Amino acid sequence: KVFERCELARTLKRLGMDGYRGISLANWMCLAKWESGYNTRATNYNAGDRSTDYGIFQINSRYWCNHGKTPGAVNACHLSCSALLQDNIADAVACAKRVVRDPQGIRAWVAWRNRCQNRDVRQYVQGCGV
Repeated sequence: KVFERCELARTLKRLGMDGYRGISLANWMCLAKWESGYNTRATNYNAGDRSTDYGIFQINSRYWCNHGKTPGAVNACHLSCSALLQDNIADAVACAKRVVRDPQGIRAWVAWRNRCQNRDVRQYVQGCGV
């Protein structure tokens, strides 16, 4: 499912993302836009990750979710990679919260460092009333 901008902002605010680990809602919105264009069904082979990235947040199956019942999956989020491709993003938010809790924080996403860090994230929550 592809979220309209303000729709997503409200959902993430409802899910406790604004200010989480000190990351404002604007930053999460900027991340989601460049990683997936707000589409829950997005998937890409990430050269950097040497694995496939799943959904709205482009979370990897290398460390965070188990893709295809692999007995040997790290599965830090203890979720099937498919759950991160759903229309209800509660699971994807729970898992992204987990990713930012590790030593790299928001920088764990190269796209954030590349398209959002030290820039105008304000426009993404614009007019949303969030």
